[PDB]
Amino acid sequence: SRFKVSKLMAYILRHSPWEFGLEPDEEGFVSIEELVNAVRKVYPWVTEEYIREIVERDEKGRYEIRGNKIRARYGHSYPVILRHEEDKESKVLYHGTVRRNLKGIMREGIKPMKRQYVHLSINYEDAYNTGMRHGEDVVVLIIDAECLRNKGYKILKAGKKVRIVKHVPVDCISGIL
Ligand SMILES: Nc1ncnc2c1ncn2[C@@H]1O[C@H](COP(=O)(O)O[C@H]2[C@@H](OP(=O)(O)O)[C@H](n3cnc4c(N)ncnc43)O[C@@H]2COP(=O)(O)O[C@H]2[C@@H](O)[C@H](n3cnc4c(N)ncnc43)O[C@@H]2CO)[C@@H](O)[C@H]1O
Ligand SMILES: [Cl-]
Ligand SMILES: [Cl-]
Ligand SMILES: [Cl-]
Ligand SMILES: [K+]
Ligand SMILES: [K+]
Repeated sequence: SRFKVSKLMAYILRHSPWEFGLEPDEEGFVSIEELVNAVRKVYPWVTEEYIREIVERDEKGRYEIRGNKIRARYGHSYPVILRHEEDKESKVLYHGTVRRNLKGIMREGIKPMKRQYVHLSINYEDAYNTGMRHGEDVVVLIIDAECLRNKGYKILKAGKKVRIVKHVPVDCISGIL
């Protein structure tokens, strides 16, 4: 299924490419031809044409292809430089988290966990679903993205829904849902 193969693509591209003999460049890209060979170790019926269709059809825009190179657009657990197109349009974004985090966030703003980027969403629904990852008592923070930009921070379009930024200062949080 596309779900099973996409789930494995995400794992390879975000988390364990070396396990499959792949060497991502500094931007997270691997050869799509070698990715087929890697995926075929689990699902031998996969074709390059199939992986390309998965990228084209993916609901979240999880993947990016340029020529012979493919990457996950977000979510990597190893260091990547992601020079995505800037979101200069969004006025308000959302960040899902757990209530226990409010104290630190109110003191220090939203910081990225493993350096790199803080994840934001354009939808309140996606942000809540995201916060459920870290526990039951989820709150969604409203982010004034205009304020963020004016403080000098670039918000980048990492997927159809996901937005990434280096840090969110406390002053840029306009509400809690
Ligand atoms: N044993 C493993 N444990 C943990 N991680 C593993 C494992 N093995 C490989 N990994 C990779 O290690 C990364 C983890 O961390 P993470 O990078 O943050 O990725 C998240 C998501 O990434 P994303 O959607 O935000 O882009 C990513 N993910 C989700 N959907 C994806 C897609 N279509 N294509 C590519 N990736 C997708 O799976 C991750 C979980 O997310 P979660 O939504 O809680 O679980 C989904 C579903 O699995 C789950 N569910 C249960 N049953 C069914 C069912 N019958 N049908 C459909 N869903 C079902 O019910 C939740 C609702 O969707 C990921 O790469 C993993 O593949
Ligand atoms: Cl393996
Ligand atoms: Cl990321
Ligand atoms: Cl909590
Ligand atoms: K990647
Ligand atoms: K921006």
